[PDB]
Amino acid sequence: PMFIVNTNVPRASVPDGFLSELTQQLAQATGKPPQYIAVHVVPDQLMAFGGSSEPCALCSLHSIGKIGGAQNRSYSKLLCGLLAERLRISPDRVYINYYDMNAASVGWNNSTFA
Amino acid sequence: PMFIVNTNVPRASVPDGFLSELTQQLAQATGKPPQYIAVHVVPDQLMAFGGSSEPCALCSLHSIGKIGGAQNRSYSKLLCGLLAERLRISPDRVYINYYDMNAASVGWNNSTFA
Amino acid sequence: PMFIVNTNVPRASVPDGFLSELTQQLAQATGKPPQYIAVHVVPDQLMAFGGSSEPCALCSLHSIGKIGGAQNRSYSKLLCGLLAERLRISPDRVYINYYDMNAASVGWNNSTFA
Repeated sequence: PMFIVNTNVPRASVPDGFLSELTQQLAQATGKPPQYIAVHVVPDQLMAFGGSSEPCALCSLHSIGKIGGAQNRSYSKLLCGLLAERLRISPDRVYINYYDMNAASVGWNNSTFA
Repeated sequence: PMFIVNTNVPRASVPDGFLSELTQQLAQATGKPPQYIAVHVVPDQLMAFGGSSEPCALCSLHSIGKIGGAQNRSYSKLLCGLLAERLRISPDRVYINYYDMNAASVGWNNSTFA
Repeated sequence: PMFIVNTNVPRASVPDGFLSELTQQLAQATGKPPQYIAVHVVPDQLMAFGGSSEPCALCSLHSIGKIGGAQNRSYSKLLCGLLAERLRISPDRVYINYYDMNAASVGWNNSTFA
């Protein structure tokens, strides 16, 4: 899975160990070994949520499988809990787009997950 | 909801108020309360459009409702005028990807819209 | 075609000519007019891959056609090749998402393709 977080929160508020924690949490959550998990955090973004520049985040989770109505509902719970606790962002100022990638459409090591 | 602009134009030339203006124009355009609208602007990006480095833009629009062939045509006129006027970007140097999102695949406030 | 590269490699390591290089080679690989291909590179990113912070890349290739099982496979060799050769990233620490874009859902110059 690939998890990306874009936020207007300044880099300095991102705690030491945040990428480590997202990896471990997401691995336990999707059931995938952590080795396949990529994490990208982008701090200091311009962005606005209701024409308001209060702390917010726009995230996305891509995965070959493990995406679904029930599943995504659990992930919002997990992910929004972390941004709240770790970065102090209100959950209702957080959007997370979920993507169910087809294996043939993910290139990895000079080829794709055929 | 969810509008992103990646551009090589300098940060110093993105007008203050650009985010609010986008917020308002999109609210009108999509008939979605401005409150549901999130906007992200990324200036100073490396990027190139047709081999060339003159100002260019790569945007994407994600909305649960309101996406579709004819509508997208209007979104393009609206978005191209805005970038051309506010950022001095030429309309032929702009791509905008449109994404109709299923409510189950969008998380907000500890849950998803399904 | 639009190609984005997100990597933790320092900006100072992106060789001059990299964007032209990618433009040239993608045009050839996809056989599409180079004047139509945008390239976006983003260095110095907070990324983790398999829990590690060693060099890695999260890329994307959006294209109206020219995308499918086999081609994605060759795009990967070519792309992972370039990245390894210029940015010294190991191909097994590179993910590339392929998005077969639907014309009508891509905006450019005040309208949409098809």
